[PDB]
Amino acid sequence: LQDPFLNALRRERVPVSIYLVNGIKLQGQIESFDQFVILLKNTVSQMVYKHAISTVVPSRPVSHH
Amino acid sequence: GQSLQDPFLNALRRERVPVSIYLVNGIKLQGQIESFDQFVILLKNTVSQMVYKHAISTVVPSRPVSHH
Amino acid sequence: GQSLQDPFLNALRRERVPVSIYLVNGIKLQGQIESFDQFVILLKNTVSQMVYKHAISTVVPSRPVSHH
Amino acid sequence: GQSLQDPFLNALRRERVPVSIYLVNGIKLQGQIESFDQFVILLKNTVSQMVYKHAISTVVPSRPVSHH
Amino acid sequence: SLQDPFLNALRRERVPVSIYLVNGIKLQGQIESFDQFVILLKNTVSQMVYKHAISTVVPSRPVSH
Amino acid sequence: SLQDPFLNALRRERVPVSIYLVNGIKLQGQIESFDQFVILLKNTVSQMVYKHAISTVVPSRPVSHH
Repeated sequence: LQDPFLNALRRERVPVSIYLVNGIKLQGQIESFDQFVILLKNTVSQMVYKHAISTVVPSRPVSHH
Repeated sequence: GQSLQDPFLNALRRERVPVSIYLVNGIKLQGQIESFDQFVILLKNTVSQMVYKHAISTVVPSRPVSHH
Repeated sequence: GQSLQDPFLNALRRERVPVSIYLVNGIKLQGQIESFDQFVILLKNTVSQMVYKHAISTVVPSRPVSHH
Repeated sequence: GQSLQDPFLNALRRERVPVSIYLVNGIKLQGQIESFDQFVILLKNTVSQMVYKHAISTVVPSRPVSHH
Repeated sequence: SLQDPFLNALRRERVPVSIYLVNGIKLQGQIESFDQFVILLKNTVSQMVYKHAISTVVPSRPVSH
Repeated sequence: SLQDPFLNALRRERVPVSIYLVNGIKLQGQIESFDQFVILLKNTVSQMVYKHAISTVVPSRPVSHH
């Protein structure tokens, strides 16, 4: 599920909120990802460890089918 | 079976039972379990949000649901 | 057994002992251990809730129970 | 032994030294180490409680104890 | 696959970074080296940061990865 | 590995360190020994610190890990 969901967000350039386990809310677009990290683009590309993410919330409905 | 987690989540998914998902930082999410895999649960309410299982403390059904 | 964890939880399950499960954020869950697998514990109170072991700090029986 | 844990915790167990186990949320537990396995430590006071190692930050003996 | 090129770009360009930990605390410095498990972050001393404790690595200015 | 040379230099040079835990708590002492799972940190007693609970190990003064 992870891969089609993140790929849809990536492909469609959908703004997302990535909530971290620490409660911090990151915002941007998903640039790329692998099994361990997501690169989130805003003013810079930042590397987010999946182990530190609680939830990825699209700003609008997007199909992952 | 070897897994209890899988029949539990599947029953909640199949019966479209509203759940509360409490995260390790105490935040509460709500919705219906749309799908899940080894690492994540897709929780539906206004959008589908992808919740990492490693960030979940407990999944609490809003009403009794059989997982047998 | 091969572990302490399995006979400890099974003794609590079999004897239907009320327990407290303390989560890593500090919150206290209470109920009886219905079942468990490698990753979760099902805790019964008004509903069965699924508790991820990764989110648990301790399991405390409400009264001494032998795990031997 | 397959980690420094093993002799350190076994010394504390065999000598029945009171310990503090500090958890990842800052909580301090106290008791004696009854036993441990790959994933948990059983900590004895009035009851045996099961403490998941993943939730522990430190184990601190109340007085010096050789682990050699 | 993505961590190596991302961290190597920051290392070779000596770009100041912010490393936010799983508790939300921000460390700052330059990436000196890294392996599968840790990042060595230099400021006044070299400190060793466990990747398991990192949420996000944020360059202070855009850097191509 | 970078961990092993870094921690071994601190151990051998008996450099006081600060170990910051994942909850932000600061421990101080000297590194007595370590393996893949724990660091034994000495002050008045030897305490066993799980590496899974550590965020950072910070030497109190510069030490070469080369």
